[PDB]
Amino acid sequence: GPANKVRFVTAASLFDGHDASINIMRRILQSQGCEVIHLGHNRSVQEVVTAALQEDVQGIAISSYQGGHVEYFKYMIDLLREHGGEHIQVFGGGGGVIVPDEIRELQAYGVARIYSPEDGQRMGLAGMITDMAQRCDIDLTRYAPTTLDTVVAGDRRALAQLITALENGKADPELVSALHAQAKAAAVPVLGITGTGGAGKSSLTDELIRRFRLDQDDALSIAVISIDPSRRKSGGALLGDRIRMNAINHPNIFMRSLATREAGSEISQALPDVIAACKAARFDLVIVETSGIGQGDAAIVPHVDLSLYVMTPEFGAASQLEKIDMLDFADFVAINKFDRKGAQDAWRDVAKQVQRNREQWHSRAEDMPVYGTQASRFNDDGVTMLYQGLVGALGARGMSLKPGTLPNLEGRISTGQNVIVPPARSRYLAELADTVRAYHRRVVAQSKLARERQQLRAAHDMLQGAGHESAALETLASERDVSLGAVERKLLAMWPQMQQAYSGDEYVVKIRDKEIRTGLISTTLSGTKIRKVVLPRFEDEGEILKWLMRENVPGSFPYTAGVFAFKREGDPTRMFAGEGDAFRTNRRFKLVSEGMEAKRLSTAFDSVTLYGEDPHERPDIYGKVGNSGVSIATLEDMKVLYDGFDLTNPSTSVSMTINGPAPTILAMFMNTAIDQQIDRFRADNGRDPTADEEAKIRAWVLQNVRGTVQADILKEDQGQNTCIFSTEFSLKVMGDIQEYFVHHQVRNFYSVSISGYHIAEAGANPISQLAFTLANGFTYVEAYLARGMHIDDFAPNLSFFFSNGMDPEYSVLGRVARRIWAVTMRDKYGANDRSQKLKYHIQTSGRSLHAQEIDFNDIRTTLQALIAIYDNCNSLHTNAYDITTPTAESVRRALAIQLIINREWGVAKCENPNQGSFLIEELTDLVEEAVLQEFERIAERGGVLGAMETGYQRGKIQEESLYYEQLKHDGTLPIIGVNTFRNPNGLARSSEDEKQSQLHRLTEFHGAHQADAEAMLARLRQAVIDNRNVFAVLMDAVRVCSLGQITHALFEVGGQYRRNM
Amino acid sequence: CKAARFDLVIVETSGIGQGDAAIVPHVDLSLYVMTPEFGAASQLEKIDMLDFADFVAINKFDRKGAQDAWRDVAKQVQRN
Amino acid sequence: RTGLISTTLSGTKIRKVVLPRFEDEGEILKWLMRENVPGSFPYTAGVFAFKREGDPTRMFAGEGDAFRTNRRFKLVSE
Repeated sequence: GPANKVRFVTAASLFDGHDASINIMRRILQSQGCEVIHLGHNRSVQEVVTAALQEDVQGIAISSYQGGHVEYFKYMIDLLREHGGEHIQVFGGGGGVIVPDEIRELQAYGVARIYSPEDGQRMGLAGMITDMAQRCDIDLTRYAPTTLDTVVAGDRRALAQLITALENGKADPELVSALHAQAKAAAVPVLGITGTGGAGKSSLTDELIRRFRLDQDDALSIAVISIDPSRRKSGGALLGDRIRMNAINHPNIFMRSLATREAGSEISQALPDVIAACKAARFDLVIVETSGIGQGDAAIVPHVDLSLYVMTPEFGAASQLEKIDMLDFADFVAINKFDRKGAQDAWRDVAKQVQRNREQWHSRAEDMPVYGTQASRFNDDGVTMLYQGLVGALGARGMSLKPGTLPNLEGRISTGQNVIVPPARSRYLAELADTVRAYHRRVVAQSKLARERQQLRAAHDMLQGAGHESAALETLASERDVSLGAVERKLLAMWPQMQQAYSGDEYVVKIRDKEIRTGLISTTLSGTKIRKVVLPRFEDEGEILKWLMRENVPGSFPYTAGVFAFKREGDPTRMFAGEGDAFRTNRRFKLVSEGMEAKRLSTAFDSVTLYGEDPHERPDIYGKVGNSGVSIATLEDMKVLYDGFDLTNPSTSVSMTINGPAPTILAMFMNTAIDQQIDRFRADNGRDPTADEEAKIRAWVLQNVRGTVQADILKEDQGQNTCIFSTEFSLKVMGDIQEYFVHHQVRNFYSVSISGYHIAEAGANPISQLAFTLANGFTYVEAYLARGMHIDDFAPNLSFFFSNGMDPEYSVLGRVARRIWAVTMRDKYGANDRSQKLKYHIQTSGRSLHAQEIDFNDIRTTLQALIAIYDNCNSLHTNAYDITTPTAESVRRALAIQLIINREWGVAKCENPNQGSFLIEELTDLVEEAVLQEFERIAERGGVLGAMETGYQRGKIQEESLYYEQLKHDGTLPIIGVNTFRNPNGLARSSEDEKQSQLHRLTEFHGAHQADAEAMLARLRQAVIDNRNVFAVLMDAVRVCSLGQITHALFEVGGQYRRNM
Repeated sequence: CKAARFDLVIVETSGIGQGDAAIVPHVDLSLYVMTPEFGAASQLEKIDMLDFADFVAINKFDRKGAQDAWRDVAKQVQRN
Repeated sequence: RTGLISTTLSGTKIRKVVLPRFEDEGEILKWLMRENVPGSFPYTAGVFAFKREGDPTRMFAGEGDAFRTNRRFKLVSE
């Protein structure tokens, strides 16, 4: 029970994906009656400190679930003691990450308060909350400014103390009326923004602020005040509107979040005084967001100079406008979230209604200053049109403003252009599932017809063999012969030869002009001859054809037995290695790639690079520099990293793991590949290669461009929820660079990486993982199809990665996926078979893999590998902790297992370990049906776009985790070594000097490009404004810009993700 | 209405806001009507009358997301 | 009466033994003559039609004199 209004802040550290615990914590806090401004996850320390200082909050709540917090705590304490934040309480708690030794270190350091897991369990959360709240009983009235110097200068701390005085009424009322007089002499613009809270008005304000920043060159002093209703029961409120604001990145731009603090009134009673304070604070513009509005309230309109109303297409009947007197006084009206149906009709109706109200029959209703807009889509045309209309109104309102530097885009309606998804394309998933059903139906029908024909045939033969002359038999047989389908009859016709061709001990293939004859006989120690693939030996043809249609031989559509007709011959020991600087990594490569014919390198990076984070003098990342991955600053670092390794060699394979800035790294890789050849030719000639030599190098690189990239932006959004770029724009860039590749006929490189590894590690049931992956891949196909690209051109290069768990579902799941994939390619699009064949990678179980009794987990992994061997996996992966070092002991065990599979298993010499079992096919079909059902469920939910928009997969993983953990705790789930058979008896760091050297290299790169930095910025902005294929611009910018600069520019353009959910 | 020996009395409220719950003490039971479109789920913290509505109805079940709306609102009132 | 349905974590119904669903009867008879259900002649699929339900910890134990062996059994067969 605080005497005053207490303000608290909860937030998560940078690079944090898990915030549900802090979410429930903040729920309890606001339930207690605490006013909290939460900033979500991955928030800059400087940004959070600035926000807290400008908002003048009383307490700070911290949840540190990822470690490394100590730097942030120390820096924040130093800054608070530096900027008068010692009296502002700071509280933290992050579970068991803080070791009790670390707890003692923090306590002796001088931390305000750290909550131990033992303390959290014993004392309880409510008691701690009450203790803190009663502890925050501090008087801020002594902090109120006594003079007018701070107010005139614009000290927003002084203005916040003034707001507190207004709340307490302790301000000198004569001084307040004098402030009103000063505002009357000032008269700076005040914009009233009216509409429902959280509808997207924050995104609109963010985009408009960004537009004004770019047009007027960051020259606007913007003061923002938000008033929100107070929960009459609790008395507190969560000021969750500043959180969506991200374009406030300017010291002279200020924002304040406030409550109504009135039991009956929905607005603050001192709001005009706040307006006068902002006007006298020498702010070039004041923007106000209203609270939850009713029907006939129009109190804010006379208190502001311009009125802006926010509306949505959903408003009920058109007669609901007959009761909105607020709209009778709204100077500007905008229809928010134009993505829903009927929006254009409603716009026409409202325009007609306004025309009737104003009796302006001589004017055009569509020309009225009311626009329909969709806030979620970036670069919205209606947003630019409304900004232009606002500029025109300000000119009409007599606003001395700098001339517009932006092109004058015409119109009044956002057209939804650059919409990757075709609006109608959507329910494609149900279409595909129905196609699968129809394929099954047709297969059954054809099998039945062919069986009937065969039965009639043999019956006639026996009867004609019995001597009886019956002409009805041949007529009836012919009735089925024409009924028999042509393609099936062709497949029916092929049975005798292939049956005989594979009956022998050796298969011969005269390929092109040469011949490929390979023996088919395998011999055991007892001398028994083993055919590698043995076919069913049935007599009746109906079931034969049914099998063939449903299950062909390997290498035959739909490649159910695998894509490759015969097993690959052969040690693809993947060389995954990377840490520290270039020198250590190159030494390690020399260790691994010493005298190796085929270079198969796998490259990992630190999250700082994986997040595209520029190295910074802030210690927040300093402990993370060179940790768990190589931090790259410039192209030369990569070129040195690739010194002495002939990447143009066809046996040289490199697999790098990054998703977001991956095109930038690929551009750098192209630079390195070209530079190697150019420098070699220059040394070979003692002269610079000419433009003809440049074109020759270009064509040669296009010929020999080979590589693998582990990029998947989507999966970060599914499990980390840390994505920063709009996935729409990211996939647009993906399409642009893919278009470059097609235009450049890139044929040997691989950049797409679709996986379920984090999906599987999330605890996702395999069926859902499969279905979601299929949806994502086919939506990618549609997007590329929405790009007007031939399906067959890029499908062969499309890649997949899977993780294999324990359930009996995993037994055939890969085969089912292969079977459905081919028919999806064939029926819907009919791309060439080379596109229809699937390539994939398989990973063992990681979710069931645990340090708790890993010894038996190894034997479980044996079972895991069993199926993938029977499933004939083309690529098997065993997870590496690279956390503890992935020691060579595990690799020794895994390679031993692989060799045992390859040789020691005689059953492995067969190539059809699963064909025949009725259990197998029944499991297959039931799994098929279940996957279809899930597809229909997601298709019925508004497609992948809606499922991601609302968080469908979030609920999926939540339910799966809850059910699994309940089975685990109940003991119903039997677990070896945990729930059963209990035991009767029972870190790489880089020197800071290396980081400083790399930082010096990067700054020298900046110093090499500081004079030409303006040219690079202009080039970037030219790429930005036209919304073209940026990679063309990126091809040269990478040579003159660091990746951190690129990310900064991408965030500056407005591509930053706003936590608006 | 009560003294007129009327067996059941029905009242339709006028325009409402976020926190006003004035009619609830003036009535024996409380009923609210809502629609599937709700913007963010945080707006439930704005509806103080939701903490006191004896009954709630989600009109126009036709729009998408209404079922997940049921799930989330049911969880929210469960926590309430 | 013994249930034939088995349930997995995903709730999938599993029949412990599933016969072929062939259409022709000749190959059906061929199989039945060559392979019957468990508990049917010639019991290729095992004598017991249904799997034994159950802890076969065989106590292999003997060494030394009678007294030491009996103490060992006391340890094992307590």
